[PDB]
Amino acid sequence: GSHMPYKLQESFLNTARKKRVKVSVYLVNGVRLQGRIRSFDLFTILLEDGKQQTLVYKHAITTIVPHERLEI
Amino acid sequence: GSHMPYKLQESFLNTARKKRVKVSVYLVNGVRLQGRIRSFDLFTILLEDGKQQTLVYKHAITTIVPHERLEI
Amino acid sequence: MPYKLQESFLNTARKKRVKVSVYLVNGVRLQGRIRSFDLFTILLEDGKQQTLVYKHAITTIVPHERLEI
Amino acid sequence: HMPYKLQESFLNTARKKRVKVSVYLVNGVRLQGRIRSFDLFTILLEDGKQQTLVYKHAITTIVPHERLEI
Amino acid sequence: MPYKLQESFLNTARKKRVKVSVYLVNGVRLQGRIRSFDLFTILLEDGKQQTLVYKHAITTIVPHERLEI
Amino acid sequence: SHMPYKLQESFLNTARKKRVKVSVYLVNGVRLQGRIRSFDLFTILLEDGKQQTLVYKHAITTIVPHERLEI
Ligand SMILES: [Cl-]
Repeated sequence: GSHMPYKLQESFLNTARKKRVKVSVYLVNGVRLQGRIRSFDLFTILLEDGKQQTLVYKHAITTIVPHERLEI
Repeated sequence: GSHMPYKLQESFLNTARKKRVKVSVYLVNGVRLQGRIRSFDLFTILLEDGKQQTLVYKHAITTIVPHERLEI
Repeated sequence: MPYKLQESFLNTARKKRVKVSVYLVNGVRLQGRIRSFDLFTILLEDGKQQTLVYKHAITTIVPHERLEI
Repeated sequence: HMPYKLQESFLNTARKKRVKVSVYLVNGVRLQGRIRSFDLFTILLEDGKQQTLVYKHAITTIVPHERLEI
Repeated sequence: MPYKLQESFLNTARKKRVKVSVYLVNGVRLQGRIRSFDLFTILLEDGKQQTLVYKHAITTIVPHERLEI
Repeated sequence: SHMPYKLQESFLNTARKKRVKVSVYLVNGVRLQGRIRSFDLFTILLEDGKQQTLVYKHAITTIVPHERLEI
């Protein structure tokens, strides 16, 4: 079909978001963030860990590892 | 459906700007900037801390953490 | 064709279920099989664990078997 | 409609006012000088006699040594 | 002609089968011959081992013989 | 004095035509040295004696000419 350049990334993020799965978000400098994905757009992800919000730039992420299996 | 590619990033930055909330801006090299968001555009953010202005390139940011909760 | 090599490499590793090492800019080495990929990301699987990898963080991908691309 | 409004105003004001700046790089190096020119991807810094072409992709922050009226 | 130099350099090294050193942003040095390339990746071969290299991770490519570009 | 467009192109082309030695500093602290033989949108070809080096611009932090450039 047509070009869908975000099909995997969008499905992964939306599934983690909708299922409220805790994720580890690893950054290029080795820092590991932890929380749930509250929202995301083209270039950013909003992580929530308790009462703390963190806006994460995707360009700084190496990997996202869910703490439960996602049925993507 | 509809997706807006900047809605999260713009709402986060604009709410912190309008509410004058102090933020920590973490950089790829581990440096942590602190201040208030005075302005922003597609690729840069203008931080203010006391009398000092800093132009930050978004490509160097890993995360932004607000010091108060943002109602987004 | 801007993606002819990259797409052929990733798809062959995916279809043949070949283990790969994915080396990152910071020296971390991931290991697993490529389950899926799109323009900017690759889904790795290692046993039960899934990992979404951003291509911008990858330096090299090394297959554990020879790929007939 | 104005994706560069802040970046251009900041760089152009520093350039026109000949304000000394610190340009911090991703690897921690701190350049110093005045902005002589800039384009989409680069900034030309002058520190006395020496010219340096800086790639914006390597910059983390620019800190002016005097307040910029922007 | 945004790729005139890059394409000529990579194609000449590929066609002449010249060994190259590919230096990465983190200081790792890969070695091999360029088997193929596209817009964003290079396929390096060192004997039996294939490595897909993302160009965004490369700092420099140094050929081990002079290329008549 | 201001090239809000074409600064990079003018700088690189002036160093190339004048055969000025440059230091090319990389993101990881490595300093390359040579003359710019050619360049395109994303790469620069450095020459240092008999050795050619293709440099990706995305890895460069700064380029410092060893003589003043009249851009
Ligand atoms: Cl898509």
